[PDB]
Amino acid sequence: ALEEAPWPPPEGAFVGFVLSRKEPMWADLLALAAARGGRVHRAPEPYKALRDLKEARGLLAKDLSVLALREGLGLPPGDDPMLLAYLLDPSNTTPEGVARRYGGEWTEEAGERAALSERLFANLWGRLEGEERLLWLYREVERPLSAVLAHMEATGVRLDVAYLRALSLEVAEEIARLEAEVFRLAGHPFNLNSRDQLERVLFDELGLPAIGKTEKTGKRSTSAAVLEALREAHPIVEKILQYRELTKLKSTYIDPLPDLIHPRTGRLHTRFNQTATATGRLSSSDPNLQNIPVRTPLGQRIRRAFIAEEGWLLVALDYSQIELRVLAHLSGDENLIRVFQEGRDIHTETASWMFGVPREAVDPLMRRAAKTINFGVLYGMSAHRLSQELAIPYEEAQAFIERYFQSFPKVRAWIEKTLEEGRRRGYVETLFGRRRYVPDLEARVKSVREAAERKAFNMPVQGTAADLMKLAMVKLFPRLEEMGARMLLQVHDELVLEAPKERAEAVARLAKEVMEGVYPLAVPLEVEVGIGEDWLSAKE
DNA sequence: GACCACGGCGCG
DNA sequence: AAAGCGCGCCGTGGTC
Ligand SMILES: Nc1ccn([C@H]2C[C@H](O)[C@@H](COP(=O)(O)OP(=O)(O)OP(=O)(O)O)O2)c(=O)n1
Ligand SMILES: [Mg+2]
Ligand SMILES: [Mg+2]
Ligand SMILES: [Mg+2]
Repeated sequence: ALEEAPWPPPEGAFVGFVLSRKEPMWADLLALAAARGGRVHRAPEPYKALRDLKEARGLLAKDLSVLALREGLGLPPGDDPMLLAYLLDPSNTTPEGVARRYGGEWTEEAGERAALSERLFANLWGRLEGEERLLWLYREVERPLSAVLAHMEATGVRLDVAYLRALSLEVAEEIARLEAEVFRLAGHPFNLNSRDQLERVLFDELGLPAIGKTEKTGKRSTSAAVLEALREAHPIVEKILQYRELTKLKSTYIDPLPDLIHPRTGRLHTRFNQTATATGRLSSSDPNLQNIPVRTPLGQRIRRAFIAEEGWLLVALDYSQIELRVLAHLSGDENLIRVFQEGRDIHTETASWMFGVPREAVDPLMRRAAKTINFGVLYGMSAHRLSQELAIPYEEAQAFIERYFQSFPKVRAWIEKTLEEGRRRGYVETLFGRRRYVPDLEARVKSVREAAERKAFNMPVQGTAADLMKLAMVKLFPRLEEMGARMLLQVHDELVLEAPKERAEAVARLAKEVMEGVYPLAVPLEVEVGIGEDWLSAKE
């Protein structure tokens, strides 16, 4: 019911837009509208009308900004009601839900989206009047970060497509050998990808023991953890786990990624979703480039396909022991602080215990394993689970958990203060005041309450680490531009950059310093930096 | 074609 | 699977 006005809109109007599909790098811009001052302006031809905007201001601003960047236009994102709602409550993840919560409807019409953006901005900006810590997060982190993310998304990353095509052919041959061996040991063929058929074979036909059951339907589970258990109670299991590895990698990375190269960039473009997680982390999708393989030799082969443009180098920067350092700061544990002031490495230390070798003997595959144990235990893994992953007696696992925490005695104190203030206020918060609402801290079913507790005390540590990385991205991005380097990926506590070969060294030193200095804590932040033609060689 | 739930699993 | 947390994507199996 807004007065139809002629295009263009006045400066500072709210934009609405419709995409043929959710990925801005692939979408056709179907319709473009703007709203301000009781007027809605609808664009005659959406692509041309992009040239008239000075900024993208409205719901999903970053997506329109990426599509503008793809078309050679600098149209930075500004205000986005989604960002306001997400700071108020990170359960606010989609326009559909935000619109109904704060007074409107997310439709499929640009003009209605424009009007909705204007109202939703007014209401939410008012709900934020007075929330000085959240306002600071919005102005100094989330709103400027969206500009960085738009540039990352539009830049993309070079992928060695030919290499991966070749790899698909080798991997397929190994899958068919493993499959043939599985069928032989079972005495007939069947779909190894059907967990239902595999369950029957393993537990009915071959009589193997069934260790555990699935959550929703109570089937006998065929998970890696259950199969690792009985990995000698039959050799078929050995093969199935290998088949699972290869097919996971082929179907998720090797085959799909080469078909996602963009015609106009020649590169691979992810999306960095800014209002997607309960803790303040980013997520990555279409495709997810935050879960590229790294653990196994085949995974590393896949990771080697992510390469630098000709004449450039990749620079990979990864915070050291990051959530332990954050925990040191948040809890104030004297022993934990000392650890890092002394340059100790808890992942290496735990790996030493796990595999029984001196710390100078811990290799990379060993240290990485220690990480799940270290964060497993910190965030509340059960002795039974630990016992089974480490392959030690139950009593040895309880003992490790007890020693872990008694090493750093103020941590349990910090957990209980976090939970207690979380029961009273209904949310928990990061160092910078980012909040997560956690009801159920007072639930009357113990299992439900204890799950809420593990959610609640993880969020301040994981979310503070997320705040620190976002703030560093915001500080680092202008310096990279001035140096002619590019930011490509964020993987929670890691940045991957692309830099001209002749500046790569200065870029690495500079990026390390900004990341280490982003916000001084009671413990040094240390960053490991590597340079290489490919993502794997850049982390060594 | 489009959904979706589930078990499962890659990374942080 | 189990008292780690946070994600997104796969294939299967099922429905419309
Ligand atoms: N299994 C894991 C792995 C990671 N993380 C969290 C805590 C880590 O600190 C953070 C970053 O992951 P990294 O793999 O980079 O681990 P670290 O930063 O702690 O160790 P490293 O010194 O190897 O970088 O993500 C987690 O909760 N559980
Ligand atoms: Mg790290
Ligand atoms: Mg990392
Ligand atoms: Mg699921």
